[PDB]
Amino acid sequence: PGPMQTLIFFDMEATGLPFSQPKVTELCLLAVHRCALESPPPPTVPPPPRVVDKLSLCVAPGKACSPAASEITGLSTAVLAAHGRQCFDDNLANLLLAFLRRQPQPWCLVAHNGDRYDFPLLQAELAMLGLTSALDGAFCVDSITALKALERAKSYSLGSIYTRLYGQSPPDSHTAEGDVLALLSICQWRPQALLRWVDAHARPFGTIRPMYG
Amino acid sequence: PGPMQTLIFFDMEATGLPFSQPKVTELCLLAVHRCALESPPTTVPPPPRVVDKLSLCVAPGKACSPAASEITGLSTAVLAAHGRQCFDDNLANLLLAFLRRQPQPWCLVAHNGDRYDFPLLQAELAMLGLTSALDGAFCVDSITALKALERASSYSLGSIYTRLYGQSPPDSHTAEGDVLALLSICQWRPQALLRWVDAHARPFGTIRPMYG
DNA sequence: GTTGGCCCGGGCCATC
DNA sequence: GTTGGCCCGGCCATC
Repeated sequence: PGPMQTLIFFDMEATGLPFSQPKVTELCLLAVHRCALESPPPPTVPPPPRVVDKLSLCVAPGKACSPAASEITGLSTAVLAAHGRQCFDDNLANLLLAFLRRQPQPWCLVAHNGDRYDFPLLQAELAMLGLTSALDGAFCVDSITALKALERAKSYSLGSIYTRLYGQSPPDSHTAEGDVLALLSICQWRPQALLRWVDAHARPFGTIRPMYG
Repeated sequence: PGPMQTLIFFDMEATGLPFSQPKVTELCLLAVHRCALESPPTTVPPPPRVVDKLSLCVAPGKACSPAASEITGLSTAVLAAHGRQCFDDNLANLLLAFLRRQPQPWCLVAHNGDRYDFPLLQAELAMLGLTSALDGAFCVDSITALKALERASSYSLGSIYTRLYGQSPPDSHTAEGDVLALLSICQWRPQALLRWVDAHARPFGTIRPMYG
């Protein structure tokens, strides 16, 4: 496995915490080519690359959001149904894959605390559709682990890292797209160091076990 | 047809003006359920909380004209540096699957769409042999719409935006920036726009391709 | 850097 | 509203 050709920054919102077997309510993928981070007065926050692919979607979960999640995310099952949202079905999996197929391979998903939430949860959704092997060619990285390594070479939530790095809070927190753009900014802090950490720790996604599947 | 259930605001960037047989370099679709326009929430309007957004860069067959690169900040060598792929079958299936997530009838909204975004998109699909893919959708030129809304009450995207809101829109001359600025404008009188679009939603299949 | 509809033959303008 | 893991018995971190 060589250098990752595309970094796909990734975040989801869901009906609750892992023990509740949550269902996806919102997702965002932002695919960035390696050269945007290998060869990017100066601003405090790095400007996102001009050439990006972005996909943001709301998802009808099969059940009610927990009250705490509705409060944090601004999404509820009833409102999603009012906007006619469809559930996490086969067409959505085909959509995700068609988006990824626009990106040079190898792919590396990047998600904040991904190993405990975003990655198992996506794998659960795909597993329930029998598409457990649809992302087997992909790689993934947890940006909390990466940022710990980069910083040491204290809270590590997305908000705390952003503010510690950039001295201000990111806009539109606790949305899938807002948290993805914030994550992009954090990873653009020392982009070279991050690319070398990703290349050395890119984990096959097929080894991510479903959260509840 | 009845009430359009989904307005998909739409902009593309490309290599040049219509005379040069331009090729798409960037596109953005932003689908908004009509209920986000009929009963909005409680000075630019905030976008709806619930939206679907697709934004992509495309490798064109040819070079970008010098002015188009200046305006858009895209060039054909740079798109190749980012390993962008051409307008192909997969991309056509991408757009169709994204539209499948939206309730029908669909209506595309595009600024000066009757003369650029719509025929350019139709031409790309026609070179792929896919000239009937998006024909179940409707389309509406927001210049025609906004002219009538101010009539009963320059028409470039920037001039409209500054007239209603007073400041310049951010990220102008990108596909997403243009779409987001278009959304904000269409949220000025969302009630009257919905009635307008419903009264003048035109089948996408009545649009002839820009070339080929 | 254009030119095909829109305003009101022809000049203006809007997409990139 | 917190489980399950980590930074080095406490206390986060994704919703």
